[PDB]
Amino acid sequence: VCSCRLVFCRRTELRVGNCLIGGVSFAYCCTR
Amino acid sequence: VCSCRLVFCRRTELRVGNCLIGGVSFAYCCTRV
Repeated sequence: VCSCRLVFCRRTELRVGNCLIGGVSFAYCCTR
Repeated sequence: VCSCRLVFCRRTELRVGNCLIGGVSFAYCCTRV
C-alpha cells in the first residue's frame, strides 16, 4: 500500500516517488 | 483510498493531483472514503 505523506515515509515504507496535490509536494511512500 | 493511475481516474474516483514516479506523471485518483 502507498500513500502521499507531507514529509517522510514510515520506517516500513520506501519513497517510490512524489505527489503534487493542491500546489503542495509530498513523498510518495509504499510498503515493500 | 488513492491510487496512481496512468491517464484516467476510475468513475468512482476524483482526480486530486499527480504522482511523479520514475520520471513519469500519473493522475492521483481518490475515492470519497
